[PDB]
Amino acid sequence: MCLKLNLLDHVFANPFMNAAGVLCCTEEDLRCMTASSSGALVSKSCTSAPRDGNPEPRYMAFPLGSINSMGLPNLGFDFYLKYASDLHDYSKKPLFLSISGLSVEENVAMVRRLAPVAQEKGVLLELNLSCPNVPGKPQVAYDFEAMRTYLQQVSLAYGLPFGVKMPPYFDIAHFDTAAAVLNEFPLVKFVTCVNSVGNGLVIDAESESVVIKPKQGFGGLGGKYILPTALANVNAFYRRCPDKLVFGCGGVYSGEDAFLHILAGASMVQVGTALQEEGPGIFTRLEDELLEIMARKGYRTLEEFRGRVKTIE
Amino acid sequence: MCLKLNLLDHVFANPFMNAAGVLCCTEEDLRCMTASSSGALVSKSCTSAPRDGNPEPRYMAFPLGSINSMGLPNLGFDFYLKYASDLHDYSKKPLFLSISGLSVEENVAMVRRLAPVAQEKGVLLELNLSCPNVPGKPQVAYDFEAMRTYLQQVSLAYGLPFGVKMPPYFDIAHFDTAAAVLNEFPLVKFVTCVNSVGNGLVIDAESESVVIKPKQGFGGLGGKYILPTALANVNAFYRRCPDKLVFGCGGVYSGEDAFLHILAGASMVQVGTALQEEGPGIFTRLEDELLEIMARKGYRTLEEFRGRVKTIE
Ligand SMILES: Cc1cc2nc3c(=O)[nH]c(=O)nc-3n(C[C@H](O)[C@H](O)[C@H](O)COP(=O)(O)O)c2cc1C
Ligand SMILES: Cc1cc2nc3c(=O)[nH]c(=O)nc-3n(C[C@H](O)[C@H](O)[C@H](O)COP(=O)(O)O)c2cc1C
Repeated sequence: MCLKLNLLDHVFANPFMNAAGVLCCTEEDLRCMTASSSGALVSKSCTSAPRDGNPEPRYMAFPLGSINSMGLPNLGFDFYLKYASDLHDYSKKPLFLSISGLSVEENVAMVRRLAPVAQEKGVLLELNLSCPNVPGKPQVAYDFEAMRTYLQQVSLAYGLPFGVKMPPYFDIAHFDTAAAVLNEFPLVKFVTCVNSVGNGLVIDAESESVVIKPKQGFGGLGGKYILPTALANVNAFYRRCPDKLVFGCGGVYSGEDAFLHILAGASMVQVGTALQEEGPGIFTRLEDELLEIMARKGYRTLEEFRGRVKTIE
Repeated sequence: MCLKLNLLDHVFANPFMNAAGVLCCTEEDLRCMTASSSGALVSKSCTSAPRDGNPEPRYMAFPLGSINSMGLPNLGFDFYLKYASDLHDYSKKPLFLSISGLSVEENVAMVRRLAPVAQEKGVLLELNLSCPNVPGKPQVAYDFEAMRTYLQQVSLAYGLPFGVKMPPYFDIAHFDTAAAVLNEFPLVKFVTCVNSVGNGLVIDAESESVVIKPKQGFGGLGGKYILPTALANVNAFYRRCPDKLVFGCGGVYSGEDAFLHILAGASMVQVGTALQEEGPGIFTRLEDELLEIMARKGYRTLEEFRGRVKTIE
């Protein structure tokens, strides 16, 4: 029995990694994720220039999950490119690099510089089309024409395999249209479902006030709140994109939650809110818990149950 | 201190009612809701002809809430019209009648016949533009041109005040567009936020199966999962429709949860999943709990805190 897997021409000790934005902004953060038991890591979504992000308080956690409006705080593309080119030890585990430009032009500028480093070192691109927290900037992938434009321009300028981070959808027609767009692009090798559930609102009953400062209290939701939403999106894209991989993200706290994502179709499994709250020790616990479920059910490898969720009748 | 209030030229003993679809399908259900301590009731969303609905199992409850794909099972418009015209005791509490046609023509047919009974009896229309469960029929109010057409045709055919049941949105640009559409129609006097969070997926770890039969297990979410999403939508429409009323629906289990909805802008407060699980006894508990919170805080009336949620400077 083992958790080993091979995909995208890389070898992984296990399917677990951080979700983009959690424990991955500074060199210190990245070294910490590398020293953990995780199978891989991804860097903070970056822009051409460094950003301070939105005013504090901008993150708050609760029993059922988290709300945030960070505002894309990051050290700038030059820093994350240098980490991938000169600093990361690829003998420990694979590295993904996330980008989130504020226009199609900004993304194209970054991928032109990323390409030679990807060719030499094997760093893997995750393109973020789902940030719900920059004021005046609605989620790119909720506009299918803008989506098609970003993907055409990036494919042409990069010319190498990449993946896409998607927002959650709630409508069968939207699942149908979005997956069809993705299937037009052979360079898109993986689809990560999902980013935060956008523009929720948490209110404190005692103080009668919202709990985060930006955007009048409105922010993206993660954790226990979003698990059935995340599983729905993972399965919807697994069914509709049979020639691509799907990565699961949303509501993972336990080996059982990871088992459900994998049954739905997930290859890698990403951990956000639960990692932010518990710290990187979570990865040894998730491995132990998934192996014990597999033992009890008589499963020896991940391929024996990936995508095998059963429907009724 | 009492919770009585006046809205839409009617008097209500308190702000509580059932959510459409819960405890309101049969004559028995409607009599039971009328005998409860609720301030009002709403009937099951209806169609021109009787419907059996989707195959069973089609509803399942869990610690954090519920999933359903009912498929609009109902006794037919003729039955609910007769209940409103001949059977309901208007001396006990006001009645709302919900309609959910599968086309614009079907809704228009129903409202032409509802109009004389609304004139004579004072029954109030709730028009459902957000059912997420009928195969091949996407949520009407996620298509803004369809939404506008429904409201134009219904306004002309009915000619009397009414309200609209809305789906949840997750995008600031969508809040902006949807509220602008609503503000084109003076006859729309109330907006109910929200219907279920559409097309989630619950999976049982032991059996490795989805838990409902229709639509390969995909169904609408209610309960603890959806409270921050519901509060966001109530506040967004309260801010953008200052000349209309907003009714809150989603994630209400306690007087505290009702207090948060009212602070966000709610006039009436609807109860779905919690009512389905606990039964009509819930209404005496919600009233007692809300009055206690008001006394502790020194609030004599609902008007003193409605819409008064504080933001961070
Ligand atoms: C503090 C915070 C920062 C985040 N930053 C990013 C980001 O930089 N890029 C991105 O694609 N997602 C970002 N996310 C979204 C997460 O990657 C993830 O999609 C989401 O939190 C849902 O997973 P969860 O339920 O495990 O939290 C962030 C989330 C939080 C909590
Ligand atoms: C059993 C079931 C049936 C429902 N039927 C309807 C319906 O006929 N019309 C409608 O507008 N909403 C219907 N709903 C949605 C609810 O009115 C409500 O919007 C949703 O359940 C969220 O509120 P909650 O968190 O209190 O459950 C139904 C929900 C459930 C649980």
